[PDB]
Amino acid sequence: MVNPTVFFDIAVDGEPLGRVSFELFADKVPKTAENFRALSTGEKGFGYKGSCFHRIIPGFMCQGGDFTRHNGTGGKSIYGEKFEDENFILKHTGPGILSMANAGPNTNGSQFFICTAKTEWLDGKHVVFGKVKEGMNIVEAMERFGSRNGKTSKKITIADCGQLE
Ligand SMILES: Cc1cccnc1N
Ligand SMILES: Cc1cccnc1N
Repeated sequence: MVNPTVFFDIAVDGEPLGRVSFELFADKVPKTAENFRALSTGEKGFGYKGSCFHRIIPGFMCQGGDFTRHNGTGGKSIYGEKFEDENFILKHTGPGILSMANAGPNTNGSQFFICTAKTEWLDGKHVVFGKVKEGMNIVEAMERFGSRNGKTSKKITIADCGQLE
């Protein structure tokens, strides 16, 4: 009934940086929320722990969740390789929005992005399913290791992750 909360403990070239928590909008996009939740606990036998934010563009977004290819070409959902666009009820309203990366209609896997600006042109194209709850300062710290083309100057990893409460 209460939207679940997940955390990522972030590291920068293996050094602890801090924790980012997310609210997942299970109330609005249950299927998409449950995928991310489960990938964050690792309870299906695979998931985000030890993966990296392979593409970070300051003033746009931090993208991750490619635990099979490590570069934006991989990843898989708890439902199969890909799953449908659940709905587009929620919009890309500003920094902190958590949304699904994809490669076309109905191609959600595990890759996601955290917005660091309003990205309204993505509305109706990417499924928004959560928001940063605590540690937007850590996201901003992460964002500083990105670049215009998205290549990071240090390796930004999810050293640990899971579900809070
Ligand atoms: C999007 C999707 C869902 C289930 C099976 N195949 C697919 N491509
Ligand atoms: C396979 C893939 C590539 C880029 C974004 N999402 C995906 N599921």
